[PDB]
Amino acid sequence: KLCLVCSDEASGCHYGVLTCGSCKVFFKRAVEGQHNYLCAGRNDCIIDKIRRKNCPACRYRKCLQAGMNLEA
Amino acid sequence: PKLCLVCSDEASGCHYGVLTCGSCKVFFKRAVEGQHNYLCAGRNDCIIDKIRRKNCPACRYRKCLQAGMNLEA
DNA sequence: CGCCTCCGGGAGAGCT
DNA sequence: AGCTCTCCCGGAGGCG
Ligand SMILES: [Zn+2]
Ligand SMILES: [Zn+2]
Ligand SMILES: [Zn+2]
Ligand SMILES: [Zn+2]
Repeated sequence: KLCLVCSDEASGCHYGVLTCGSCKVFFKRAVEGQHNYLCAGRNDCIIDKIRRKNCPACRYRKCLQAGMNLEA
Repeated sequence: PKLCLVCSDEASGCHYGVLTCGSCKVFFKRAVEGQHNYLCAGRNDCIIDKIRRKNCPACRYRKCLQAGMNLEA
């Protein structure tokens, strides 16, 4: 019942991966159109409920790493 | 207490443009997509309510259409 | 028919 | 503005 991107409470399988609603819509938005997203740390930011908003680059990386994809 | 505009049963929200109950939503989608041709056994003016709605899909469909229901809404 | 679960996705409200 | 994230409602696939 835990999101594989941020460990918040998961709402189901979204875009192929067990995720929360937050990460589901974050990903849909990130994966379409152009976004810079630059990490301010060392591309290993902590992405949990409290901090996931801080680094969209690291959050997006984790989405991809977990296997999220539009085709699913 | 929100009432389906087609059959007066308890509405479940705004479906296809119109405040309807779940059964009317489901019925409407099926009616439009099976291109169903229904025939009224009366005078094209049946009472459509929770029990009677089953009797006359012709009149139920007509009412759905007259209320503004549309799949693209 | 009337209902169910599951998931995509728009609206919009509220941040920053 | 851009972004976040929950309220609704859509289809698909299924069941009694
Ligand atoms: Zn998450
Ligand atoms: Zn980062
Ligand atoms: Zn109804
Ligand atoms: Zn009739």
